[PDB]
Amino acid sequence: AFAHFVLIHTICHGAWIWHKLKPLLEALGHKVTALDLAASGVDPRQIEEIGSFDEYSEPLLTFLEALPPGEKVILVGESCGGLNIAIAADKYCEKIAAAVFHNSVLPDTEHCPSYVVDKLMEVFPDWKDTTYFTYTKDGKEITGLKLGFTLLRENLYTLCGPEEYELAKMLTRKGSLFQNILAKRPFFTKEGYGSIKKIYVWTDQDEIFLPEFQLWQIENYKPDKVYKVEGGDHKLQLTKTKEIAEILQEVADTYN
Repeated sequence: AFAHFVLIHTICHGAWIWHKLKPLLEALGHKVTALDLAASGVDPRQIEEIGSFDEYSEPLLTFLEALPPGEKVILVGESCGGLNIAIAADKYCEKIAAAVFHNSVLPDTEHCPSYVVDKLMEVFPDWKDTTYFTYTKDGKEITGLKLGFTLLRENLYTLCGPEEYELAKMLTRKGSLFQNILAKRPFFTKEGYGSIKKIYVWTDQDEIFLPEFQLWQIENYKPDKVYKVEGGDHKLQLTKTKEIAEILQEVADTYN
């Protein structure tokens, strides 16, 4: 079967991390949309204009709103992208055939929206040469960050080529986890987000979303299906592009 995949990047990244996976999925016959979220990739906004993870998710929400009745997509979110999936699923669950988490955070419905992020910051507290700043938006102080080049090299793009790591130094932009905003956000709902099919893809070789964090998430909120990719790194759509496309073909064949 063929599906319409909507690939969702993580904070500080853009559609560009999917540049190897998107042609591979199209060569299997799939339709693929790779979005730039707010203030991400070549989106015109700067991060200081964005006051929450929900505002950050506007390109994804606008995309789903534009789908005609009856058209369903499979959302694919990497790293912090699981939070965009959860926000989207609480507004457009009828339009989501399934959600695939790719070395991704997996929010739940029983604890606050920041819960899994608070746990990630406990398991991985040192983001090395990453710099931080603050800005004010809608009466709240938001902590912005710019991913450090050594963190990018060693923990996110560990086994990626020098030309792939070069794209990350050139294209990663200022972003935010909006952690304190997620902590006061209304919980994700059981009827929206809780109802969607959730496929969790990961590798135990991920150097930032470590096995203790990812196995903790799998135990916290049981996925419908789990795929473990052997080897690779945190950016599996770059180091294991073929294996991710094979898993996504199986999801397209299982969930519609």
